[PDB]
Amino acid sequence: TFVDPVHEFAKELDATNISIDKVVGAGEFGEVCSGRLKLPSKKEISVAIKTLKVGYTEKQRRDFLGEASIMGQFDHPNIIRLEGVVTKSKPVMIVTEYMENGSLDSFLRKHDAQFTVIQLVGMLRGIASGMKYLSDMGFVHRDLAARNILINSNLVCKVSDFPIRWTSPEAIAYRKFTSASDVWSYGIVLWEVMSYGERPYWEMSNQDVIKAVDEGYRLPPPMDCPAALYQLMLDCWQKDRNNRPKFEQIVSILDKLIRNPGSLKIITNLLLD
Repeated sequence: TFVDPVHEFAKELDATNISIDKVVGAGEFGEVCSGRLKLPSKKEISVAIKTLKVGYTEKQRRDFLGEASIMGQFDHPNIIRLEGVVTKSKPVMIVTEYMENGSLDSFLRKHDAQFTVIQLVGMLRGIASGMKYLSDMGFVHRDLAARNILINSNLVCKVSDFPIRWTSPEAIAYRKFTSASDVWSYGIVLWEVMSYGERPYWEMSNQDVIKAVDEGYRLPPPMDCPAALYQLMLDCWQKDRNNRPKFEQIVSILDKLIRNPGSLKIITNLLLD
């Protein structure tokens, strides 16, 4: 079980063991970079590093480290791993799993139509597995989107980041956030992946995204989308949250498609469903 919140769930790292190799850019609370971490066993691994800006407010420190207090509760191959934090020296740091290929949406946009359907299904299965664990822990993510999934050198996708286009109708209507609203979001991620990082609902007015979805309109099948995967999207997007599949069912559906890849050969403006 997830507990709503830092040293209970995060290792305090010795800064001597951290080296910075590359500055990536600015983040919400400070800089973002990558480098190397020397583990207690002397093994050296690549890591993502983010720092808290100099002259931070106490609120900024709390919100920054709050990420680590959440992330550190999870240990799963499809959830970004927290290596630890540095708080006893400044700048304050959060050190996480290095993901060579960055955010999934931007990665797929660079590779439009360049992966096999089985490669894409593997990415999607990883995301679903991570979400099955999060939901098993009672954690509702509320921001599940391809931009919040990171992808490593071997194309393994992992949930990271601990709005309207990704949010279920009931969560928009009255803030009813449940694991079933995360399943809705997963359906949107599924569309994002099969579309190679197209923006869900493009740049439709937010009011129109809300109204169209409420009226029963759904995102159309991506080009060359397997029927099985478009149906899975529609199932994730059921108006009645009780009729959406559970994450365990989504994982099982994708596993069957991986086991029977011939199934993917059956191929399927908003569409009224």
